Amino acid sequence: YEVHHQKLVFFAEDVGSNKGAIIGLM
Repeated sequence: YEVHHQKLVFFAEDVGSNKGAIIGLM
C-alpha cells in the first residue's frame, strides 16, 4: 500500500485511520 496522502485516507495513514470518519466517509 503506497497511501499517496492529502486526498481521502480514513482507514490508514493520511492522519492514522480517522479522516473525519472513524473508518468510513468524511
